[PDB]
Amino acid sequence: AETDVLIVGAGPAGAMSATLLASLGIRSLMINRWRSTSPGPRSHIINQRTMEILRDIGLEESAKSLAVPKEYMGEHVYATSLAGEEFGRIPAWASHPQAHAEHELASPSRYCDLPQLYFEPMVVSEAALRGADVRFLTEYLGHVEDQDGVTARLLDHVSGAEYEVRAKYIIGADGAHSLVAQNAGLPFEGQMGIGDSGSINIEFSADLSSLCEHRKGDMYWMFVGVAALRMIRPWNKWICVWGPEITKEEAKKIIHEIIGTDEIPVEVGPISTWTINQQYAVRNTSGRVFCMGDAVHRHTPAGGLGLNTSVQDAYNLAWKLALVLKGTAAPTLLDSYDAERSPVAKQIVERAFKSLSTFPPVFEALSLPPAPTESEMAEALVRLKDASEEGAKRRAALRKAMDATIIGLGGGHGVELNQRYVSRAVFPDGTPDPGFVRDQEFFYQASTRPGAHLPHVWLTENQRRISTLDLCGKGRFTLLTGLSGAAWKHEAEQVSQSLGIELKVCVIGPGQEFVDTYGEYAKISEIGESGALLVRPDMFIAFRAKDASREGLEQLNVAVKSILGR
Amino acid sequence: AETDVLIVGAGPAGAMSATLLASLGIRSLMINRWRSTSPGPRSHIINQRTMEILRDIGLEESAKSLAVPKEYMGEHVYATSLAGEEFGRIPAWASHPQAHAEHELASPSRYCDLPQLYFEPMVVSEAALRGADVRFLTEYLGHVEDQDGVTARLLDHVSGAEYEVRAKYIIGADGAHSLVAQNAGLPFEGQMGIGDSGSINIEFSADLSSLCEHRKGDMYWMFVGVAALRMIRPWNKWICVWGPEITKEEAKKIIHEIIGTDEIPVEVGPISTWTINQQYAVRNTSGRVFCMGDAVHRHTPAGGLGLNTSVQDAYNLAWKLALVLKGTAAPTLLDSYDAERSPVAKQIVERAFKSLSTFPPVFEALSLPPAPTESEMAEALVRLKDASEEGAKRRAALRKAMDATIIGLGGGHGVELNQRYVSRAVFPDGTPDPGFVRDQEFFYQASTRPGAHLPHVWLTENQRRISTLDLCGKGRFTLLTGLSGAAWKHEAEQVSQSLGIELKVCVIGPGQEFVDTYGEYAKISEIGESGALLVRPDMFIAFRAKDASREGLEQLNVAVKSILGR
Ligand SMILES: Cc1cc2nc3c(=O)[nH]c(=O)nc-3n(C[C@H](O)[C@H](O)[C@H](O)COP(=O)(O)OP(=O)(O)OC[C@H]3O[C@@H](n4cnc5c(N)ncnc54)[C@H](O)[C@@H]3O)c2cc1C
Ligand SMILES: Cc1cc2nc3c(=O)[nH]c(=O)nc-3n(C[C@H](O)[C@H](O)[C@H](O)COP(=O)(O)OP(=O)(O)OC[C@H]3O[C@@H](n4cnc5c(N)ncnc54)[C@H](O)[C@@H]3O)c2cc1C
Repeated sequence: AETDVLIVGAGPAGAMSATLLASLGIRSLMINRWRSTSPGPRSHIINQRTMEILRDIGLEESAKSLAVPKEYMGEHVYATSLAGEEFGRIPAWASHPQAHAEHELASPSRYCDLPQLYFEPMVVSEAALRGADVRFLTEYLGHVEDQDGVTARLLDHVSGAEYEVRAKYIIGADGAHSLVAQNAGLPFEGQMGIGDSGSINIEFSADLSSLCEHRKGDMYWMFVGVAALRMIRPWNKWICVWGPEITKEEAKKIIHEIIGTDEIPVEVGPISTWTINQQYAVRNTSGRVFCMGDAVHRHTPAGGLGLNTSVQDAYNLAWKLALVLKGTAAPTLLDSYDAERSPVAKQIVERAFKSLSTFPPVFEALSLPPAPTESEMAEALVRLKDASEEGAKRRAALRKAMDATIIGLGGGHGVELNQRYVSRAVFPDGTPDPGFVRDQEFFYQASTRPGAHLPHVWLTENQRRISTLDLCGKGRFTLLTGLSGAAWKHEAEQVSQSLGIELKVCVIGPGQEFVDTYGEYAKISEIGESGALLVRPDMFIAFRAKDASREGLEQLNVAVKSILGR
Repeated sequence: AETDVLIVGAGPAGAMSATLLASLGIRSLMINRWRSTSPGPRSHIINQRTMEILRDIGLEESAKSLAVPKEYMGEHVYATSLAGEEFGRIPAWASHPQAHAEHELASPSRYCDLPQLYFEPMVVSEAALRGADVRFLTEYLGHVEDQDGVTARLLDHVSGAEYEVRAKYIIGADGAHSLVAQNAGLPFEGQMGIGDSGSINIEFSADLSSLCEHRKGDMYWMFVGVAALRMIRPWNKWICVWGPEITKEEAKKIIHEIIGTDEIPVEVGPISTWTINQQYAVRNTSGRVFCMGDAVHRHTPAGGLGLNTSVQDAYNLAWKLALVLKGTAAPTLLDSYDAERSPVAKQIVERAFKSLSTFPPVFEALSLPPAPTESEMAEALVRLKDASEEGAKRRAALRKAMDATIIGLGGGHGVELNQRYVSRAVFPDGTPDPGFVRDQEFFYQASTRPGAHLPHVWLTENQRRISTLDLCGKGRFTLLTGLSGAAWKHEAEQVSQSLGIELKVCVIGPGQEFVDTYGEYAKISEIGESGALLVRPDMFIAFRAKDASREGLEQLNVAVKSILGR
C-alpha cells in the first residue's frame, strides 16, 4: 500500500481530514478499527465555525436538514424532574435576544443540534465520494519513521491479515488514547483534572412532547445529582446522563424518576460509560506525524467544544499538507500547525474543566449537600417559596448561581470564535494587538488583523445576500479589496504565476461581481478601500495592507513567499 | 473469513439486504469493488413501497429530510427549451388531484425525490451501525459451492491481497453484469430490447429557479431528441439526459441550448454514459446463491422502477434467510424467493420497455421526423398555432399523445403496488382470485387475500393516527383481528411457543391499544370482525381466516408450519 497521508481514525477529525484532502486532490487512506461509525449520539452541539467549514465544502445544507435548529435548543430547564416543578431556566445556546444578535452577526451559520451518530457517516461517505480511500475494521498498530515517509503496520479484522502502508505523513486522529500520540512521543500536560471521573449515559425512547413542546429545549437538567435529559430527536428520542458501571432494567426506574412520572411508555436503549483524563498535548507534531482531535485535547463535555475544535484542527492542516505535497510550499509550512492549533488545545481543556465549577454553586444556593436525598431536596423547594426577606436573598442567590452556568451552555462565544494565530503562516502587518474590549471568553471580537479569522458581513451578488466567507475558501488563497485597489488584481497575478499558486482576487464595490450593498464591508475592514486582506484556505487573514501604494503592493510577494516558506 | 451471508454489491439491493439482515441479528459481510457509493445521481424516484420499507426500519424520517417532496415534482413540462415556449404539461407523479387521492389512500408514504448519490450512503452507514460488516475496494472474483456453504475468492484493492470467505449463502447484488449471476448460471430472457441503446448524462450547476419556481417540476423535457432537464437539488443542481461517447466543453453549449438561453452562469460537472441490454432472469436462485437488483432485472429508466424493485427484492429475502439460518424455518422457505420475485423481474423489464413506445407518438403528432432539425421544429410550432379545424385536430392530437406518456411518469400505480404472490410462503384461503376491476397497471387494487400486501388504512393509538402497516413488520409475523376474535391471541400463543416463532397479535377495536376509529379497517378487511389476517415480515398477507370458529382457529398452525416448511 502507498498513500500520501495515512489517517488513523474516522471520527470527526479523521473524516474531515479525508474529505478536505480529497477535495484538494491528495491521495489519503483513512482507517478505523470499528465496524460502524460511532454508535451513541456522543457530541451533539455544532458551533458556527464547524458550520462554516461545512458550508465551504458544500455540506451545510445537508447538515441543516439532519439537525435540530437553534430555535429548539434555547430553553434550558433546571427542575426536580421533567414532570415536576422547575427551579428556573436559562437562555442556553444564545437564545436571549442579545446573545442571538451577537451570534447572528459573527457568522452566517448558527448553532444546530446534530448528534455524532448522524454527523459521522455524512462526512465519511463524502470523503469516499471525493476520492479518499476509506477502510474500517483495520487497526493501526505502530509505525516507523524514516527520512522520506513512514511505514505503518495494519491489522485487518476482516481477513486477519497484517500489512504495511507507505505514506508521506500520518495524521493521528485516533482519539483519547491515541496510540499515534504515544508512538510519536507527544508531551501531555495539565492532567490536574481532579480525580479521574466518568459519566454514564443511557438511551431510551419515549414520547415526551407533552412535557417539552411548550418549552423547547436542548437539555432538561434534574436536581439525582446533576442528571440531564438530552434530546436526540424531538421529542421521542432521549438519553440521561449523570456522574466502569453496570446497570439493568433498573435503569428504566432511574428514568421513570428522571421523568418524574412512570406513565409515558419508555423503551430503554443502550447503556454506555465515558471516562476522561483531562489533558492537552503541549505539541501536536512530531516529525512526519500530526495528531488532532481528542488525540490532542481530552476534556469534559461542557461547552461542547470537542467535536468542533476537532474539525477545526483538520481544517487548519489539510490545505497545508496539500500545498507541501504539491511542492508549492516548503515543508516548514507545516510547523504552524502546532503553533496555531496547540494553544487552542490547551485553551479548551481548561475551559471545559472550569465550567464544572459553575454547577456546584447552585446547590450551595439551596443550602444543600452534594448528596441530597429526597426530604432534603423537598425541603429546599419549601425554603424557596418562603415569603420572607431571607426567602428573597435565597431566591436571588439561586438565580445568580444558575445564570453563572451559562458560560458552559452557549455563553462562551468568544471561546468558540476568538482564535488568534501567531506563526510563520501568518504575516504580521505591524500593528499592535488590539485586545478585547469585552470579555474574550464570553463575547466575540471581530478583527481583520493578520492572525484572525475573516469577519462575516453580508454583501450582495445578484442583489442576493452572500457572506464575505463565501467569496473565500475553496482550498485557495483569497484577496479582498475595493475599487480603488484595482492594482491588486495585477499584483496578485504576478505573484501567482511566479509562485505557482492560486490566488483569487475579488474587488468589492459598485457594479462589481460582489457589492458592498449595505456598506458593511467598508465598515468591518478596518482599512481604506484600497487596502487588501489576504485570506487563507482556512478562512484566516494572514496578510493585511492599508492601501494600494507601491510599498503596500510590493509586499504581497514577500508575504506569500514567507507564508509558504520560500 | 466466515460470514453467514456474503453480499456482493453495495448499491440499493445490497445495502438494504445488509441492513435488514443485521437488524435480524444475522452476520453478513457486504462488499463492493469501488471506493465510494455510487457517484452520479442515477435513480431518483422513490415509490411508496420503498418508503414503507424505510419506515419499517426507521429510516423514513431521514429519507424525507434528504428528499424533494411530492409537491415539487408534479409539473412535467414539454417544451422547446427551458426558456422557450411550451407544448404542454402533464401531471407527473400523481399530481392530479384524482391520482393524488388514489396515491394517498394506498399507503402512508408518498413519492419523493431522492437521488442514489444520497440514498446509497444513508443505507450503507445504517447497515454497518446495525452490525453488518462492510468492506469496499474488495471485489468478488468467483465462488465454489459445496453442500454446507460457499467459499468465495476476494481481491482486495487496498492491500493487493487475495482471500477466501466462507459463507452459508451468497446474495448476488452485483448489478447489470452480475458475475454472480453468470457463475450461478441463471437463465436470462426477453433480450428483445430492440437494438442495445444507451444514454448520455451530464451534470451541471446553474441557478434556474427563475424558470422553475413558478412551475415546480421533477423534470423538464425538451423537443434535441427527447432531452431532459432533471432536477438534482432545487433549483441549482441539474443534469441533462439524452439518447461509448466523448464530449467536452461543448457540452456547455448543448446545455445553453437546452436551457434556451446562455445567460445563467453554468458549471459543468461530470459526464457519464449508461447502456443496457434489456433482460430479466427467469430464475433468481441457484443452490445457495440468490441474485437481486439489476442482477435479475435490467431495463430502461422509464417509471423509475429499478431501484424500488431492487429494495423490495431484498425485503422479500432477508427475513427468509434469517428464519432459515436460525433453524426456525426449513431451507425450502427459500424457494419462494424465486416464485415471488421472479415474476416481478419480468414484469418490470417489459413495462419499462413498453413505456418507450409512448414518446414517439408525440412527434407523429407534430407531423415531424425523429431527426428534426431547427426550421422543422420551428415550423411545427407554427402549425400548432393554426386557427383552422385542422389546427384543432392537431392541437388535440398532441394532447392525446402527451397524456399517453403518463404511464411512464407516475401513472403506473398498479405496477408499483399490485404485487400478487403465489408460493409455499403463502397459504391460500380457498377463495378465487378476485381480479382487478380497473386496469391493473394504472390503478392499484387493495386486497386482503393471501398473496397480497397489507392494505393501508388509518387506525388510532392514543387518538393519534397510526397505519395498519405500523402495527406489523419488524422482522416478525403479525396477526390482526378484532374484539370478537379474542381467541386468536391464545391460538397464536400455542402456535408460537410450539414453533419457536415470534407472532404478535393485535386485537383492534374500542378501548384497545389500537382502535378502528374511522371504521376503515372494518371496511378494508373483507372479513368479519372475528377473522384474522396473518402478515409476513415483509408486509404481505399469507394467511386469512373468515372467523374465529374452531375450524378457522385450528388452521393457523397448519398455515404457519406450511409457510415455514415444517
Ligand atoms: C461515549 C462518549 C460520549 C461522549 N459524549 C460527548 C458529549 O456529550 N459532548 C461532547 O462535547 N463530547 C462528547 N464526547 C467526546 C467527543 O466524542 C470527542 O470530542 C470527539 O469524538 C472527537 O473526535 P475524534 O474523531 O478526535 O475522536 P474519535 O472519533 O474517537 O477518534 C478516534 C477514532 O479512530 C478510530 N481508532 C482509534 N484507535 C485506533 C487504532 N489504533 N487504529 C485504527 N483506528 C483507530 C476509532 O474508531 C475512533 O472512532 C464523547 C466521547 C465518548 C467516547
Ligand atoms: C449510470 C447509470 C444511470 C442510471 N440512471 C437511472 C435513472 O435515471 N433512473 C432509474 O430508474 N435507474 C437508473 N439506473 C439504474 C439503477 O442504478 C438501478 O436500477 C439500481 O442501481 C439497481 O441497484 P443495484 O444495487 O442492484 O445496482 P448496483 O448498485 O450497480 O449493484 C452492483 C454494485 O455492487 C458492486 N459490484 C459490482 N460488481 C462487483 C464485483 N464483481 N465484486 C464486488 N462488488 C461488485 C458495485 O460497486 C455496484 O455498486 C442507472 C444506472 C446507471 C449505471
